[PDB]
Amino acid sequence: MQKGGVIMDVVNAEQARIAEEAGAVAVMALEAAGGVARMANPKIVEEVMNAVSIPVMAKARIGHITEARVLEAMGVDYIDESEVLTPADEEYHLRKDQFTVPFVCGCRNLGEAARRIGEGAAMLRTKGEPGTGNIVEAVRHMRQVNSEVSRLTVMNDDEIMTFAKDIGAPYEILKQIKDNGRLPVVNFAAGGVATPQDAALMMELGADGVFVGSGIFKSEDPEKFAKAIVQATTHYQDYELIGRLASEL
Amino acid sequence: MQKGGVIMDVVNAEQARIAEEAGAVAVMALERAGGVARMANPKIVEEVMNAVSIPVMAKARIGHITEARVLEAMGVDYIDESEVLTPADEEYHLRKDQFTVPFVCGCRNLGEAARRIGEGAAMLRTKGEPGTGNIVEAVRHMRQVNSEVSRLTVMNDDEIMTFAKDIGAPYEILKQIKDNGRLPVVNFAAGGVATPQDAALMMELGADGVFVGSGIFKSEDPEKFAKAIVQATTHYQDYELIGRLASEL
Amino acid sequence: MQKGGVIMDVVNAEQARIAEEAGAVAVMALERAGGVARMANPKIVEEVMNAVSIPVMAKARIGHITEARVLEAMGVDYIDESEVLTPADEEYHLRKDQFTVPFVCGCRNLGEAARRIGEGAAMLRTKGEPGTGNIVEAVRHMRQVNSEVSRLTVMNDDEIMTFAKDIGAPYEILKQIKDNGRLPVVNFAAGGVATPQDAALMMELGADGVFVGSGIFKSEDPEKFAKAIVQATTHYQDYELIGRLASEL
Amino acid sequence: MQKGGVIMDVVNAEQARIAEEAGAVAVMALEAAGGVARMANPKIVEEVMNAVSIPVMAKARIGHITEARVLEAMGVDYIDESEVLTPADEEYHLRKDQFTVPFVCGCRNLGEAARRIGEGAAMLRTKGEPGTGNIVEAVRHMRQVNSEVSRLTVMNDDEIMTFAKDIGAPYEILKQIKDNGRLPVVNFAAGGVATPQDAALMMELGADGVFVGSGIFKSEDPEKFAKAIVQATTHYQDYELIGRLASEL
Amino acid sequence: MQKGGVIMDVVNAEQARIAEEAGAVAVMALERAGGVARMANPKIVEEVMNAVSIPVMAKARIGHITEARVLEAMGVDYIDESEVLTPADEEYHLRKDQFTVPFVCGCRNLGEAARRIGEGAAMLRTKGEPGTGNIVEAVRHMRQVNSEVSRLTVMNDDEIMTFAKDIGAPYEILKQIKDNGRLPVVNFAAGGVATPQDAALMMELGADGVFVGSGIFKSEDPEKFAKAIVQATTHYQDYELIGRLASEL
Ligand SMILES: [Cl-]
Ligand SMILES: [Cl-]
Repeated sequence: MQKGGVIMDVVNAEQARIAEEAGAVAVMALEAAGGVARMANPKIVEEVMNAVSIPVMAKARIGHITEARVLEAMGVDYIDESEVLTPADEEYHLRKDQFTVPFVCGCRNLGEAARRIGEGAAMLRTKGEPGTGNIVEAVRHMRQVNSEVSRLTVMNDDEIMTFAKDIGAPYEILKQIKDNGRLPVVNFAAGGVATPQDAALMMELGADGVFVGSGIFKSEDPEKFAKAIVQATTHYQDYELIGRLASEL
Repeated sequence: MQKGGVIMDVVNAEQARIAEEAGAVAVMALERAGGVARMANPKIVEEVMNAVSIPVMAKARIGHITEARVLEAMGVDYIDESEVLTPADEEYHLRKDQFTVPFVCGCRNLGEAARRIGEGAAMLRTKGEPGTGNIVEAVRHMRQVNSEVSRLTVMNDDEIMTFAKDIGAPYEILKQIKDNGRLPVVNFAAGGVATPQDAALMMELGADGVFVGSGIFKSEDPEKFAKAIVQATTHYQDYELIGRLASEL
Repeated sequence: MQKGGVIMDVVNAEQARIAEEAGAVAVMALERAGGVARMANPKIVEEVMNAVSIPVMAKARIGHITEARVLEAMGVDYIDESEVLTPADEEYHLRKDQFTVPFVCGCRNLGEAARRIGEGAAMLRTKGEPGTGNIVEAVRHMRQVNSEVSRLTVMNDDEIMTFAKDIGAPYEILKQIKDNGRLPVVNFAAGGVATPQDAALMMELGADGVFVGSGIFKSEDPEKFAKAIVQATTHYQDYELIGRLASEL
Repeated sequence: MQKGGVIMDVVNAEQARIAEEAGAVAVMALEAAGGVARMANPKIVEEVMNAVSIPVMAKARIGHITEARVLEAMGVDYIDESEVLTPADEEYHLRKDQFTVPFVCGCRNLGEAARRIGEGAAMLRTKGEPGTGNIVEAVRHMRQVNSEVSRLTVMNDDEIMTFAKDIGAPYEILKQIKDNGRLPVVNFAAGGVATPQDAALMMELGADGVFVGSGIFKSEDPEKFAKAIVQATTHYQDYELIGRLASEL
Repeated sequence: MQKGGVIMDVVNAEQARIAEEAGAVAVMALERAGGVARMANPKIVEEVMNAVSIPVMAKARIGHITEARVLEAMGVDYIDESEVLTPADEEYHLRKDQFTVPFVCGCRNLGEAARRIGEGAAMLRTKGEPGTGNIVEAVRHMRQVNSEVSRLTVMNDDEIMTFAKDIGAPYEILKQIKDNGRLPVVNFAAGGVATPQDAALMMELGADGVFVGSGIFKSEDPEKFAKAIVQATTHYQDYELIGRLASEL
């Protein structure tokens, strides 16, 4: 879809323009801790869409059918059934396959990833620890999903079903993963990316892109931090450029 | 009995008038950690009744026979044996069949629903989490009741009795539910409805109506907010109209 | 329905004739650690029916619809869904209301009694400890049912529902028991009756009749023993006659 | 496949001929308690196949690839990955989809049934308690599978995935069951069928046929018992004929 | 090192000759609740060596340095530090790298396999359940080792050390296994092989050979049975030939 890029969380049109100028592959509209966290007001989403030409994403509460249907009616590119917001259903997720708009979901293991894909998700990402600035949770989630997938690619067929039963995964999804040799969708790194070295590390661990952001607007030079993150996600093994960019922050 | 409507909590005559002008099917008279919560003063109920022509409802403490009989003598349309008030009897509910006025009660599963119906309740609603603005508990209760009813409609006869024994439901009530194919009374959504998307979501889950709290008057434009809630409860699948209405809140 | 009588377990035509001559109100056809206990062969039931003019009863495994339907097609008077046989369904009993022949079931408390009645049982009896000769369990079950019924007859209405919820009884059945002032069906004593004093004691506790096992034919004079059991079940307070009859055993 | 019939376990050519004369839809070749229970000698299977024209089945140890491949090379119609035999793999079942011969497996719940179907089973049956003559286990397994399937046919889509996760079932199998309205394969009753009334009961509970046998050869008139079981499996609601046939055993 | 062969347990010269005539790649000298199991008498080992030209193996107690050194001085080809004998050291195994003769050891997982290899073992085999005739434990051990090796071959480098730390394996041994892509020594199947189908199944699971116990001589035709075992271990996918050979046993 949009592999190799950086996704930023914007709060107005100015931050969206700064993101487009920095080289972000997509934007995420959002309005922070306390109370109930619901979807953003449609005016903010419409402003974010009118501000940039890059695809704009919006978050919806888990299991909230109406929020996702409203974001779909608005013409949003992708919808993020985000656990960042206060969930709406603590038992059942959205049946994203019944939707026209593609969906991105969070996961921490191959079981969660397979359950989200079977529910109709088009894109995946790590849950991480959003708002903490700590990359350890995203690292753990990425490494767990990748190790389980590597096991599944070289697992004996006779042992696949049991494996699913042990991790709560749909059998057909695991068979598809084994036949294709990798995840059928892209898996991004989200929650915890604070420095461009964090984005480079997540891309070195085998991520298909960086999803976290929001904090880039808090720096003394927000545009500089955004450009540094975007340039560190791409060509993540050029350490000299990474150090040079980090020196100017 | 008047399914598909919106019921609002009012505290004075002005709120009752505003709710009537918004298009609410009925009103609920209320007074206000909060100490002991009892029934409202009869003067406030009389004011609410004289303010609007729509049916007026009043809350009574659980198991408080005298409060309910007084509200019946006052001429209220429906009485809510509401757990939101400090209960008066923590072991037995009132014998609603021995009353002349209809009753609405809260429930979280088919067992509680059947226990309330067997006692003579004329209406049901989810308990939810009142005052929290989170529709999680209402969603959970509605889904649980709907799932147990779906079980009961297509269940073998030999397995009905034990089912009642396992859920504390009256046997004849469960047999009637199986024979009719649905609940004998309407089931509304209550506690947690914060946005028009929440009302549309509760109606999408199969509710027969929504109960709005006092937060509807907390908006900058309470009249517009109440109108949006009403217009979203009706035609709950028109997601474009829901998004348009929410853009103005 | 024929209250105050004695029911005897017979295995052939001679035993049925001897029980008829003793004055038993009905007979029970039987075949025999004992492996699996199923219904008796239809030939033995037909022999028992052709041997005596009194009503003949046959036992069926719990939840075994086919055994009960076969016994109904054979023309049996009553069917005993007896736990003394190896049960066929350990979760659900047969829907006795959907049958044409009346049923007698075992019970140890008002909850089991009400569950059996709600399923359509026409008669009740204590489970006891069959084959032990000890009337302890029959006494216990009879006293428990009588105590719970005495509670229910003089209990407040508001406390009925919870009571059902606490004992697994159908609400309408408990309401009917409260309104009528007694059990809707007769309750017999079964399992443990060894001496005529045991039958007189079960009748003193408020039973509507006694079920005699196979030990009645184990005496040196089986006819005299059966006659003593019958003469003690009737006029159970004539202690001098009971002692006289027991002196000859 | 072969719905409505009775399957018998034969040990030689004479019992297979008696089964074919009785009206069995298929035969099961077998050679009993103690030690290790493996597949039968190929000579016995070849004799059973040469004795009758009805399809012949053979049992293989669970997870034993070579035993099933040998039975497939022999030209056996169906293979029974039977838990009756001492298992060969206590973790992983055979991938029956990779086979040409159709497979029949045992199950006790919708989870096991879905795991067996996803593994490539063409036919199902209850595990029961083989060799005990007690129908209670088959009754429990049949009722559990049927109740879970009835739930699944009327379950909300948004709740399906979670349901699978709760029972360890493949998501696609459950979706297929919901879309078709029933199990995609036939579900037979096995283990415990001792009397023709047991077969009639299993068919009244919603089974697609009777699978248990073996014991029919132990009666005084084995041919008579076999004919009675075959006639009771078909037209299971003719209770008069069932009683007549049972009277002659 | 001589992969794909069959190793047989012999007790005299006649058994060694019969095993050689059957086509076994090597022989195992043995003597016999059974008290204490020690190494065999040197006279029996010398007899077995003089009887056949194939390589002869002898078992030694675990950690018994002197037994192994004596067997080395006797001129044995391979030594089996077999747990089937009563161990002499329950804490430490012998330093096989300090010996001149090659060693074969038992294992149940990659941890035990790596611990044995690091100590200098030249060959591996499953522990199984010797004397039971049940291939369950051999299947389990083989599948566990194969699964852990499949994990290790496609595992990230950063995750290797911890993996060793979590399984008690030497780090350099695991690195060598990852670099070579397979085990550094052959892994045989042992303990539980009862039928030629069992040998074919162990070879299908990826074993490098089978260890036959003493039951091969318990058949009515021991020579035919041993020939069938050998002919099934080789070309283990020719299921028609396996069935034909088994038909004669
Ligand atoms: Cl917070
Ligand atoms: Cl045994």
